Amino acid sequence: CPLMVKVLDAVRGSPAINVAVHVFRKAADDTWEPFASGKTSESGELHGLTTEEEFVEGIYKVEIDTKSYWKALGISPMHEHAEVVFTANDSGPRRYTIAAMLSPYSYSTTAVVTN
Amino acid sequence: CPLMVKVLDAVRGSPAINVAVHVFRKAADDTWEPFASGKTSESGELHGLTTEEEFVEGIYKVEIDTKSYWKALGISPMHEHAEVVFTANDSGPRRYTIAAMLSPYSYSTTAVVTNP
Amino acid sequence: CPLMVKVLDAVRGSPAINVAVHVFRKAADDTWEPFASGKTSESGELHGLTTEEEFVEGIYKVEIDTKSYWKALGISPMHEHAEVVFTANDSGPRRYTIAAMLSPYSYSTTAVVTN
Amino acid sequence: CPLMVKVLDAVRGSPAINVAVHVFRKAADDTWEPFASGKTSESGELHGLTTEEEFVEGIYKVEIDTKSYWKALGISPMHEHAEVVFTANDSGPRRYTIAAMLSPYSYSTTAVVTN
Ligand SMILES: [Zn+2]
Ligand SMILES: [Zn+2]
Ligand SMILES: [Zn+2]
Ligand SMILES: [Zn+2]
Ligand SMILES: [Zn+2]
Ligand SMILES: [Zn+2]
Ligand SMILES: [Zn+2]
Ligand SMILES: [Zn+2]
Ligand SMILES: [Zn+2]
Ligand SMILES: [Zn+2]
Ligand SMILES: [Zn+2]
Repeated sequence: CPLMVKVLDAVRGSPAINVAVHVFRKAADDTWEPFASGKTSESGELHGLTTEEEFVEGIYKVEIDTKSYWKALGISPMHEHAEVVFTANDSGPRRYTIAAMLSPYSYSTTAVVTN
Repeated sequence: CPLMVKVLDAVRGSPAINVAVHVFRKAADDTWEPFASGKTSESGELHGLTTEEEFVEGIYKVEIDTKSYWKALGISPMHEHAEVVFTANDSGPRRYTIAAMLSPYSYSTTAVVTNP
Repeated sequence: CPLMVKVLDAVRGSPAINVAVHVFRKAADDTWEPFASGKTSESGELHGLTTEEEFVEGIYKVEIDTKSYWKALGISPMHEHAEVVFTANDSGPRRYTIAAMLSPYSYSTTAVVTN
Repeated sequence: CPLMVKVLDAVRGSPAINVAVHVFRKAADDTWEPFASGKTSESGELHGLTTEEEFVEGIYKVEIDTKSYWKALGISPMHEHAEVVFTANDSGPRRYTIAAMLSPYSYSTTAVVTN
């Protein structure tokens, strides 16, 4: 995958499973154009979002749906998504794994960018 | 302070000093409208951004400039900003502190929301 | 303060208040000698742990008590403490803030080391 | 795998490759006894550390060597290790993945525990 997204639930110590993810690419105007979407697997991963040729250079936003992920815990999170923006392929071709460790009011997110 | 932003450099273990912070609010033509801005202090803190009156319920984005903050390190970051989005005042008025611990390819943020 | 510890609850979005903190300094024998302790304030902070005189060069462990912090959420955490180890004043005189953002199965810590 | 460790370099945005990891278990005399060790792969991962039968309930410390990992960056880190302590299995046999996103003066760890 040129791009994969990993989501972990830092409250329960588990992959975040069957969580909706939206990817956008910043358009000519300021706007976020829909790029790819899906839901995480049993390992918290979302594979197969894009291909090398559709994954052109640009600014990408990854939005992970969180609003009600937390509901069973009794907590409303800081925002209905966890989002991370990254600038891609601006020096040539690269695989990106976006790793998110999520809590209702905190998250850590790392971009692992390889050959 | 209804809204405070605190920025830490996780690479050198210090406050991120004199860093530009721009706050936006989602405008409902769905664009981000400029809301407040400032530069972090010697303690990495940014106070005085808004007033309990301007600071209504809504969706806010805190954009921390990092385009060149890493330059002396010789690393170009994952993105030219660090952004944190939060929904405010979904249930009455609150003080928000957005704490961002930053690295070039990572970051950890917690929103601390107090009722005072 | 030569040493202060600040604890945030990443689940609830609030300072972690009245939480026990233990500080140790590594002895001659590999043993952790107790150094200072307390409970966090209403701001999640623990001030007044040490004096610049008592804060001699060495390896320090900060242990934040988390075992039952989470009890009301119905979650038992990964460990009964959140712990961070740092090597101190290896160059002169310096003030440390140890900042911990805590969830049951994740934490982020950073050492802010000044002047 | 009962215990897997995955290390990411949060400064460069890559897997931390060929990094030494030592695992310890809290022993009878309150010391840390050596329990397993290895080096991270090209994916930042360390598999094969232990066996279901070796990995009994207890308190485990994962120590990641970071003494010179940062040297080329010109920064000496907060400590010569990144250590994560967890209380294993405390409810029956589980698989553990300890994910550590590392910077010189910070870190985020997450324990993923799966049944
Ligand atoms: Zn894949
Ligand atoms: Zn969605
Ligand atoms: Zn959003
Ligand atoms: Zn800006
Ligand atoms: Zn203020
Ligand atoms: Zn941006
Ligand atoms: Zn303790
Ligand atoms: Zn103090
Ligand atoms: Zn070691
Ligand atoms: Zn394995
Ligand atoms: Zn150590």
